[PDB]
Amino acid sequence: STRKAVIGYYFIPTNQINNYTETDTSVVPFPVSNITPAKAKQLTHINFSFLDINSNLECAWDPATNDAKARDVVNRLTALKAHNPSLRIMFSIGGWYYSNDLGVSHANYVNAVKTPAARTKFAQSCVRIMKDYGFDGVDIDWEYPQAAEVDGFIAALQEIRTLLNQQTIADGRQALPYQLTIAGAGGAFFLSRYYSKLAQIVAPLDYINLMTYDLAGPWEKITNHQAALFGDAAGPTFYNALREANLGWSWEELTRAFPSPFSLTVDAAVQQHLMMEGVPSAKIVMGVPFYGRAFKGVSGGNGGQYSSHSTPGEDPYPNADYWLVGCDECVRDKDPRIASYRQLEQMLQGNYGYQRLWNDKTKTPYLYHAQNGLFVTYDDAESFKYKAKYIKQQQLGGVMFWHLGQDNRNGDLLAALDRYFNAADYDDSQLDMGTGLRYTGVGPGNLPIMTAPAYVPGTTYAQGALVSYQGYVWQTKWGYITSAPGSDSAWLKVGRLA
Ligand SMILES: C#CCO[C@@H]1[C@@H](C)[C@H](OC(=O)NCCCCNC(=N)NC(=O)NC)[C@@H](C)C(=O)O[C@H](CC)[C@@](C)(O)[C@@H]2OC(C)(C)O[C@H]([C@@H]2C)[C@H](C)C[C@@]1(C)O
Ligand SMILES: C#CCO[C@@H]1[C@@H](C)[C@H](OC(=O)NCCCCNC(=N)NC(=O)NC)[C@@H](C)C(=O)O[C@H](CC)[C@@](C)(O)[C@@H]2OC(C)(C)O[C@H]([C@@H]2C)[C@H](C)C[C@@]1(C)O
Repeated sequence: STRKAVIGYYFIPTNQINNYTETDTSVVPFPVSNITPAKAKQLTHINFSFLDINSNLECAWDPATNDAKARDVVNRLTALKAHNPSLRIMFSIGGWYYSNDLGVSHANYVNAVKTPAARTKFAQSCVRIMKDYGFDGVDIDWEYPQAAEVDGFIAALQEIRTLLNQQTIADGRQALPYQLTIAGAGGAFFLSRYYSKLAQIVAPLDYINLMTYDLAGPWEKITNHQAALFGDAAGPTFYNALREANLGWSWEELTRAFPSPFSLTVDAAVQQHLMMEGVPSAKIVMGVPFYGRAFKGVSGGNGGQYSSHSTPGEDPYPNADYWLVGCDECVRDKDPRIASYRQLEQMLQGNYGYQRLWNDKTKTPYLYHAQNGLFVTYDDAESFKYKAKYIKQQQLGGVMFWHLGQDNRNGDLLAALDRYFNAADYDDSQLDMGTGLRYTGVGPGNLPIMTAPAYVPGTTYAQGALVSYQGYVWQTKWGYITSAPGSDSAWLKVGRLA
């Protein structure tokens, strides 16, 4: 009955704000008017990226942003609401540049959540900003708080929530309540910084936006798909860092939740969230990329997949060699490692040597240039079907993507998602998800339905025996056990009843 969310990030730089225009694709490639009325129906939210946090621990614009020009750009967005019953113009604070451990503004994020006084100051400053420009909510895309600074981050979220609720009340917005989201890590290494406190992080949120992409890059030893749905046994595996999180669980409970090594996939990140108690599927949103990640130096043999590579990982890109054959955006934006789906469809469609291939295990596409040893991992309307099925099957809240300004001018990626959830003509029940590797981890938040003979006191239970008791199914870790299930360390809760 309820609609899957469709959360589209929207980026525009400070300099394109201050020289903003609707008619010069040289000064502004993707201006607001680019977003049709029919497109504005297709999105539930639009995250206007990015604001930041200045030395005073307040939410702010880039010091050299011009207010009037900044203001005009937002009303144009908020205007879109006329076309859509449900649209929210969120604003997003953070991004990688501002908030990474060695980003420009990093310390501000640390100090803004460090104390009650600061959290008060900062949270007020978020809402103050939200109303003062017409925004329908707040997104916090801090990549990422670390253990000591997670508690404060939590508190910050709680504070903002309360202030959003006060404002929802004040403006009589029960029809469309001011919302709070974050962009969350989509991979175990980064997710392990706050994993143990995930239920508290999610509680004050309408959604957690899983950045289930950028899971491969130049930093890796080996080329890999950046947003594989399921795992390919030919591909690389990784250490499950979540088995070392401060959870206080037993060896069995850890082993059962965190297989290691494992495949770094979308399914993996989602199940990892589901495994925690108090994290409802409905709040979990699957990110997907509207860009492609490009590698060079790939030895052939297997489509450029899982190969050693010569892609620099420095920031910024350290030279003037734009090797990504026939990507103008890469020249103008000065980085060949990232390309929009717009620019990718060109590259392929053109006369270029690129070969679009398909991995039937990961259900993702990838471009292979055999002449120049190039490999590109990305998503398209074809992979989006399998990701759309998963969202349904697993009963997630919907989809997020980065970003809208990297879809084409028609907007067929956006339209393809909207189709897979909504459009009544569309169907995907026969769609084969394949024999890709699933994350099989089980935790206390995603216990499978099971049955077993009822436990009987006085009975001696061997290693492995299963019984039913007080609503749950239990399993003996060793034998022979006579204690009541749950009363000592010999029992493992493996499933639930009825
Ligand atoms: C998203 C992102 C990463 O940040 C970019 C910037 C870092 C770009 O990175 C990029 O697009 N990488 C894609 C992978 C995504 C992994 N994180 C992620 N998906 N997060 C997420 O979904 N959050 C919701 C790069 C191409 C770039 O343009 O960087 C130039 C230098 C080449 C900057 C550093 O000068 C850059 O210039 C512009 C283009 C004007 O953008 C600003 C920034 C100052 C901006 C502050 C950062 C910015 C949005 O582009
Ligand atoms: C390569 C390399 C060495 O560089 C490292 C840094 C580059 C790490 O090095 C590395 O590749 N290690 C072997 C990888 C196997 C596991 N696989 C894996 N972790 N995959 C994964 O997380 N997918 C999303 C990389 C995994 C990393 O975490 O890079 C992130 C972006 C994904 C950075 C670029 O944001 C990174 O973030 C932190 C962790 C804060 O550190 C800095 C840097 C800003 C730092 C400059 C980079 C630095 C030292 O960790």
